[PDB]
Amino acid sequence: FHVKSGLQIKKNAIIDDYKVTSQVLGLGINGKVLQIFNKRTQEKFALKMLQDCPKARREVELHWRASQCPHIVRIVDVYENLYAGRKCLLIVMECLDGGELFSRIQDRGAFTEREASEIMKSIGEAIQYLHSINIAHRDVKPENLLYTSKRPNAILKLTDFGFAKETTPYYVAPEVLGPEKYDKSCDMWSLGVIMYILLCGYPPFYSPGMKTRIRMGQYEFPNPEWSEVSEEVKMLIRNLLKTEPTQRMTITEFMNHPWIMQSTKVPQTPLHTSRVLKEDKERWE
Amino acid sequence: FHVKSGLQIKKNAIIDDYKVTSQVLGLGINGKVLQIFNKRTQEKFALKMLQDCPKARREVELHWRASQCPHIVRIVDVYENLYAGRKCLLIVMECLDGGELFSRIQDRGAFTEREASEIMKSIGEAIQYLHSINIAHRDVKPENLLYTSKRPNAILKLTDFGFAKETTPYYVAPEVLGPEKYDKSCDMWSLGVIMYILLCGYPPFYPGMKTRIRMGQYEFPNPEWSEVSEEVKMLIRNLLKTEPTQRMTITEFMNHPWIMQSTKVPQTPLHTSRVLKEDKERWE
Amino acid sequence: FHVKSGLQIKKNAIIDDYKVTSQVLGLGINGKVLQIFNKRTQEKFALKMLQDCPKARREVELHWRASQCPHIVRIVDVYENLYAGRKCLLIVMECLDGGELFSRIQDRGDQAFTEREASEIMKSIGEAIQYLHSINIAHRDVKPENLLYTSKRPNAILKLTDFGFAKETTPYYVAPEVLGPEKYDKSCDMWSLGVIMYILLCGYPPFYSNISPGMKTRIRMGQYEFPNPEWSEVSEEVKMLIRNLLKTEPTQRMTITEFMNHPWIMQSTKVPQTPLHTSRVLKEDKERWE
Amino acid sequence: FHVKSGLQIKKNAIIDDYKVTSQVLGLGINGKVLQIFNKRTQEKFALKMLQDCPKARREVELHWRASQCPHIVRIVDVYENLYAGRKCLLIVMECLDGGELFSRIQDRGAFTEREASEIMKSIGEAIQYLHSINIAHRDVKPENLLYTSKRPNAILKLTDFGFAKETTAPEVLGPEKYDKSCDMWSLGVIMYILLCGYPPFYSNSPGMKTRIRMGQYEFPNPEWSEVSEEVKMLIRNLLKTEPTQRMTITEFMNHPWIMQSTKVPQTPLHTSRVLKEDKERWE
Ligand SMILES: O=C1NCCc2[nH]c(-c3ccnc(-c4cnc5ccccc5c4)c3)cc21
Ligand SMILES: O=C1NCCc2[nH]c(-c3ccnc(-c4cnc5ccccc5c4)c3)cc21
Ligand SMILES: O=C1NCCc2[nH]c(-c3ccnc(-c4cnc5ccccc5c4)c3)cc21
Ligand SMILES: O=C1NCCc2[nH]c(-c3ccnc(-c4cnc5ccccc5c4)c3)cc21
Repeated sequence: FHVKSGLQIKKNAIIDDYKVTSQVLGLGINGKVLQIFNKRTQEKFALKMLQDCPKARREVELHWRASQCPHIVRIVDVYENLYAGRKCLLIVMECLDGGELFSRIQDRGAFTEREASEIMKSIGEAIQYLHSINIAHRDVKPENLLYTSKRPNAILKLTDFGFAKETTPYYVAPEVLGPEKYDKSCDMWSLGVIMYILLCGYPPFYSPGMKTRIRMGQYEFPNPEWSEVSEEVKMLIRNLLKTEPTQRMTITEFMNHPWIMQSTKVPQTPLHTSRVLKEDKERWE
Repeated sequence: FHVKSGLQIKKNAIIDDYKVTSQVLGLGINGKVLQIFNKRTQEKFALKMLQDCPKARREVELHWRASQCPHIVRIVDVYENLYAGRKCLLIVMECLDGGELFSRIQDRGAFTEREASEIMKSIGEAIQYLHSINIAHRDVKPENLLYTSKRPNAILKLTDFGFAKETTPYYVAPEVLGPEKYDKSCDMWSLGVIMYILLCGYPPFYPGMKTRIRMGQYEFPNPEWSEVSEEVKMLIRNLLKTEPTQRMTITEFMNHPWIMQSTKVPQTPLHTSRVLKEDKERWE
Repeated sequence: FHVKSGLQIKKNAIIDDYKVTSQVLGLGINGKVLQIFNKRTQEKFALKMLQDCPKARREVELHWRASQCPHIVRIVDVYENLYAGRKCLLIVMECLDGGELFSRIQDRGDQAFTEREASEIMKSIGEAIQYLHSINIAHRDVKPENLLYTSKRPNAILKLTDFGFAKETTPYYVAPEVLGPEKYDKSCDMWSLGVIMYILLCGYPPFYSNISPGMKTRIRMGQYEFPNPEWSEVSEEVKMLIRNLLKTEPTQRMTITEFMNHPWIMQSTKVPQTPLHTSRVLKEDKERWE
Repeated sequence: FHVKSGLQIKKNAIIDDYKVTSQVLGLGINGKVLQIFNKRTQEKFALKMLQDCPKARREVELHWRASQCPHIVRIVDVYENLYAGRKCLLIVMECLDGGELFSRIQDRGAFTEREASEIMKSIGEAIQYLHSINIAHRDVKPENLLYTSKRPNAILKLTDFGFAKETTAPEVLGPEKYDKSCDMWSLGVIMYILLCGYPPFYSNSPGMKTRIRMGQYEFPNPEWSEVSEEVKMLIRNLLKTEPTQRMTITEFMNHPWIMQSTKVPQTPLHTSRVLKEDKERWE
């Protein structure tokens, strides 16, 4: 019997409990994230500021639901305050000072196929949890993937529920148990894009003729970066980047794929990612 | 960085915390106001009783938002209780035992043009705050303006949000930033009517009244108005324009020299004080 | 920086510029195609006659857009004229006197038809569909009659014609479904390509006649085979490609990019030279081809 | 009897006639502006690229109509081409290499009240023309006001019809909402910056939005202590929050400060320096 507690929204002023600096820690889809300190404990936290409305209510509601998952940024507290005579949802979440995923990769001098498999598996776990509770994230990108600390055993966590949406006898088919459109399969594409970048350092879709190469599904595995990468992985990427949403692999199929399943039986082959990523600081702004 | 706390609705029975008398302190647009006492502190407060629904919810919501302003009656607590098996919003607000604005004026024996200016400025300040946070009051009248105490330095406060309504790159015109009808300019009219009564003791508008209002037929008759500067008459004339869009905005009003420099306004005495008691009859 | 010129509709009488014969060169979905000659140059061209309306305007518009592609019949000029007191779009296009695709196949004996050549043909049909899809146009009528050769000379280019059914189909991490709706218009060309590929390898269609209201059900069921003796030489790789274009569920069907990347199309010149029965089965079956 | 020719859209490829560089000359509301060169004449021009649709058709249409006015950027040619298999309106316009209005002001070391009057008059004239032919511009901002050359006698020109809209006793001759009066506000904002170097409505961000709807601004010293009460009164009247209280363009062109530009005091303003001294919060 597992129940977890529901969301108690605090109504007292947030400045009673926290010291709010104005150091920006990130730009969210609807409001920026600031660095704040626990007044009593001195410890550091992140504050996202949203203006109260049905949209912001849903973000909080959906994020709270997924907050239990180990690979999703944990919500510490939610405040409802008045700011310049308007209502406000203020979300306090744990501090992910390990920085973005591709910043950590970019800081070495090498990255291996087996580590890429381990990263992908933990992103997968987050998506898997979300989907299993009928939430599509709809905005899985490089900027939303942060580490808890700089210490080498930090956990990778997913952030930002600004685009998240809800997706809704005993031999009965999955279609007959509630409608459900393509919301979910759209995370599966992101997973493919991220996997591609993780293995070579650049996106599969490049520099108005980009928009058509995406709908056509025109990309490659060019050398020298991809010449070591096993055909097994190329085949998995090919299957996540299918232009037709229903041809795309589901998250359960993905977590069961042997390349993800047995992360520790994947070849230790080195990739170019680490260098290609810093060598291309320009067109990454 | 200023945040103020949001509204925490108390769910426990109000009678746990307050002794509720049935002495009526006023009749609100939707429910009367009763005198109550803080059980623990003995101190006196006012309780407004509303039946829960979308209308009442909005009154509380809007009033809470404006409650920060010094010139608007402060909400102490909001209770949600069951009363005769129906849901209830009960609002506890500070006790304004200084009485109504025109009751205080009516009790001397004289009132000056400078004091009228100081009164108008504090009412102005209330409207200015409301408008700046996009709320129109829509019911600014004599009964809704009360004083905190009888002590001569009491603050004047605005009450009753029963009619209040919400009114909705960086060089773009005010019309292109959200629609907005005449909700606000309707306060500006009340301001004119109150200013008029403050300066002479009677209203500018006396079934043929209904047409004198839409026509804009009123005067500044003697002897009351013969002392009153042309500058003030001109301000009143501009608040009482029948065409809403011709009317002065609250920012223009607060910037008007007669309001701006209250203390540079002539000390000339008005008839208000006497005309007001001398006319107790047609004020019921 | 590649811009191409837009369409200038000529308003003067077409008969100022061309001699119009009434030799029919083909029947289009909405109006026949006639043989015409450039008055000044003596050279031969084809004229398609459409009656002006939103439908005909779209045909011209879409065809013009696709006209750039090397494997789509080139539009030379468009006239807007009055014919019997009604408005008219007259389209002048290059002359494809090499004839239909299956007419050329049907005319050999001397060096038979090979699997490698079928691969080269399929690749050039694919290139036309690929271009169309990439500019968001579905052709929706890719059949044998719409595939013609520029000349009889053995190095002639194969070209696709007839836009009478053509229809328009509408940061860096965004899914293809979130960039505009789009139904099954395109995947429907992919089926044609499968049917054409099948005929190209054996000389008959995968879906038959007889009963013949029972052909309609064998199509929706997906009942067809690779019978012998024709298919016994054909590699399993090709059969697998056809199986995948002829899927009855449109979404299961291969996209044009996957098709152009398939090794059998990609490396046309690495495809076995194995001879097919197509050439003979095609003339041997002149009857039920009318 | 004055007729002017209508718009002939060229259908041939634009690269037949022009060499198209990819040096960006500005960012428009719907598509950027590029530097291009006349292949035969060698002369320089600006190319705005729009994707064909009803929106773009209207921009071209309305811009062409206003292109006659001396204070509106002149359209040279309009091409309709295929670009990556989609239709395109390409607009070729005269090259305004004098730069933006506030860049020219920012480059001296002084600006006078009389010159601000002359600038405001020429902006006024463009608006006046537009309004008289029933077109509201709806996007009169600093970035849309450019000079023809660097030469000190260059003409100031208004650009970008991406927001322009057609606007159809004076009330009984056709409806018409507040489209026009919204240009009148822009004129006030521009005039305000022209006289002191900063906008009337500040940064400090969500409380700016309310200061605009409230109409809270000032004429603070030291910048405004020299500026005549007559001008402050004109600005006050263009910045009225109520659109119908706002001055019309005809009243504006007839105001003595605009009418007699050359009878306006030569008093120097701080604009020139306040503008470079504040390069930061202007990005
Ligand atoms: O929801 C969001 N919107 C988009 C970006 C974002 N970052 C965060 C976030 C949350 C917790 N911690 C951080 C954070 C803390 N410290 C950092 C140090 C150095 C780099 C990045 C950091 C991010 C960011 C939340 C969101
Ligand atoms: O919201 C309202 N609607 C209209 C009636 C009203 N009275 C009040 C009010 C609020 C606080 N104090 C009082 C009050 C207290 N003591 C008094 C003594 C004598 C006369 C009037 C008094 C009013 C009235 C609020 C409202
Ligand atoms: O749009 C169309 N509708 C379907 C039939 C068709 N044929 C053509 C066409 C176009 C250009 N040339 C020809 C043509 C020319 N010369 C020929 C000589 C001998 C046989 C066939 C020929 C076809 C046909 C266009 C269309
Ligand atoms: O319609 C528009 N949208 C907003 C930006 C813009 N710039 C232009 C434009 C038009 C003509 N010339 C220029 C131009 C040319 N050369 C320049 C050199 C240096 C600075 C600015 C320049 C502007 C810009 C048009 C538009």
